[PDB]
Amino acid sequence: MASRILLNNGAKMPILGLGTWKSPPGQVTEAVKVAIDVGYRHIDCAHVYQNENEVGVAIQEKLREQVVKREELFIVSKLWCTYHEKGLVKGACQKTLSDLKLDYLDLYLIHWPTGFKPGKEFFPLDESGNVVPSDTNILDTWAAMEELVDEGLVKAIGISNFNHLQVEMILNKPGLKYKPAVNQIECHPYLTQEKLIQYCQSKGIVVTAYSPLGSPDRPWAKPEDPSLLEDPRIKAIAAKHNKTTAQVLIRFPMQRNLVVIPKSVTPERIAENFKVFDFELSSQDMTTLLSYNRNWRVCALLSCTSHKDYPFHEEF
Ligand SMILES: NC(=O)c1ccc[n+]([C@@H]2O[C@H](COP(=O)([O-])OP(=O)(O)OC[C@H]3O[C@@H](n4cnc5c(N)ncnc54)[C@H](OP(=O)(O)O)[C@@H]3O)[C@@H](O)[C@H]2O)c1
Ligand SMILES: O=C(O)Cn1ccc2ccc(F)cc21
Ligand SMILES: O=C(O)Cn1ccc2ccc(F)cc21
Repeated sequence: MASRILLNNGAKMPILGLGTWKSPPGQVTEAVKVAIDVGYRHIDCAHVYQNENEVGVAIQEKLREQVVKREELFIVSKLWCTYHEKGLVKGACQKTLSDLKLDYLDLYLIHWPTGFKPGKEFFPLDESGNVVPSDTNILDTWAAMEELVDEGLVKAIGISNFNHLQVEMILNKPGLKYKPAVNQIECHPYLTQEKLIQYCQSKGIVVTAYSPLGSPDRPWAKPEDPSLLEDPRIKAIAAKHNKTTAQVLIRFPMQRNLVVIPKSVTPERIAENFKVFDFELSSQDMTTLLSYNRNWRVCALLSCTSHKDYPFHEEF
């Protein structure tokens, strides 16, 4: 299978990238260095992950040592919710660029459609446990993102965790200058996203699947939760193909024309997770994996369920 997908900005995006949420700062430099050595060319980052400086050390070492050229890398980051105000967007992007030791990002995403009150706290809460919103309209946040393209700080802009009506709002924005290149959403056999994926793809927006392995290290995991990596039905498909369960879970979105960003800090898993370009799931396998949907989310943003722009009340 081809390694990159063409975006609506004319650039090509590697379909497999390395995730970095929860990657400890003392381990993520090694993780990214190993990833680049074994073929990864796309790293998924975010300011809220609190490890971009350490990701940047790895990228810079591999650039300096001429393991890879900058034009061969595809580095993604995301604007956190407390920086939706138009006057804060550039500085937030520039902090990410400084930390990553880059002079541009390949893709910069609005991390969530929900804006929060600015300040030092990433999740400013009130006494009900609900987030303190900001009044900046997302269309205005989008215009600030467009300015980053025109200033050369980012090659492409996109969105994350936007539902179909929110994607539609941008696509219908008065005076829209750049369409979103990507919508990055949770997607795996327990949250298959047929409706939202079809909508985005029909508009030329590439979808990136996050938490493709079901995020077993998510901080709020409970014992009674389902577990993709331990699902015997998925293990059976993996065994039939002589691959690991994780490799099936990564190949699955690839065959839906999605980008996928599995996270690991374990060198052997980083290498294993990339060995997914040499086998094919059958149509029957694909339909069978789709049949496991249960609309089950790792990332439900539960402190924000009353925010006016909370994305997950709508069907898709
Ligand atoms: N836009 C958003 O709002 C958003 C939200 C969630 C995630 N994301 C992005 O998507 C990335 C991936 O999602 P995620 O981090 O939630 O979870 P994930 O990639 O589904 O799962 C990561 C977990 O799987 C383990 N793992 C990795 N490869 C494995 C293998 N071959 N066999 C067994 N276990 C394996 C990792 O362990 P080790 O690391 O210990 O090896 C870690 O515990 C994130 O890191 C982030 O970059 C974005
Ligand atoms: O936004 C993220 O990429 C990951 N994340 C970090 C904190 C957090 C909280 C809730 C959630 F639903 C996802 C979350
Ligand atoms: O908010 C949530 O979507 C899930 N969650 C549940 C407990 C918890 C704690 C911290 C956090 F950052 C997210 C959390």
